[PDB]
Amino acid sequence: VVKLVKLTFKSPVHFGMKRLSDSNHTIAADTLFSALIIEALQQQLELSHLLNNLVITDLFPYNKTSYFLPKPLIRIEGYKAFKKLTYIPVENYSEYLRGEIDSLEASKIAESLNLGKASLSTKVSLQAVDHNGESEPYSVGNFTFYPESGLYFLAKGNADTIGQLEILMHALQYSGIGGKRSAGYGQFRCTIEDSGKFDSLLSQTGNIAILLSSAMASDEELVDCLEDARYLLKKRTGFVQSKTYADQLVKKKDFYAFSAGSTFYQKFNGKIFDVSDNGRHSVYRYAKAFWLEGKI
RNA sequence: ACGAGAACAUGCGCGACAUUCCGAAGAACGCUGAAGCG
Repeated sequence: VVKLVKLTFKSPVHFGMKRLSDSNHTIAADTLFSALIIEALQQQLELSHLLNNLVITDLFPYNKTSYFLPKPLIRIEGYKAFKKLTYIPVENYSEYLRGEIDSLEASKIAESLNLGKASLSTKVSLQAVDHNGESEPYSVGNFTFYPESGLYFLAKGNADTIGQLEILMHALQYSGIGGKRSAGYGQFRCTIEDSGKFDSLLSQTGNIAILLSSAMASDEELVDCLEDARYLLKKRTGFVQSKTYADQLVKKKDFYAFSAGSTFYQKFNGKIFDVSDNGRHSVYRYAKAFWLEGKI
């Protein structure tokens, strides 16, 4: 049951990737899945159903005109335009797979992206000033979406799983996503509806397969899938965000996952991984795979 | 169990000091209290 979820962000969002200064326009599926898990914990909702039966897609840009998917990692027989071309409208993406997209149209598609503007807020901490100290400045990354634009993701699951996702997203609207939430950022409104277009892209048969979410297979699946693939291996690191985990905040175990949009000739099922070390509760990372079939 | 959790772009700071709306300039030029004589 593929459901399109569209997030329109009222206030700017941080969506940090490596620091507080930098801001990402989107987030990977692991971040959204962690937010869903946190929300289910707050709402006293079971985690097993969400962990097992739910496979979600990375968040991707969309405008009033087009919904943008990640550029597939396929061989190109100029190249700077394709490097600049990160997202392709779904109708254009099938043409890109067919290889009809030239460099000029690639640059035109890349400039067509009007997701929003990335800024940097400069803030201070005045806590030391009271205790005979000096204030200290810092910076928070931000990304403000244009009024028509927003982010979206596709989620597949059982009917009960979809309803639980609806409730969790209704709560996440006010909980927020990204960094420096509960400090002025990350507030969004969500709308979940079935999308015929996405279902048409979902149902497809091709020689090649492309990830829609950041994922990594188990070793047994890795042996078969790794061969004949073009992928980007991205590191997923972070600090645990919980009160129950430890007395003081502890970093998560470093993970490495195939970036969304990577092309595998052999598909692999995803696995929910545990990046906890010596903690009171296991810290979950989402590495399940959302697949699109294409022909090159 | 969102490169995350706290974290005020903030504190002290007078739009202020020096300045004459003055300088030059005749209310004066011409002008019969007078004409006819009933």
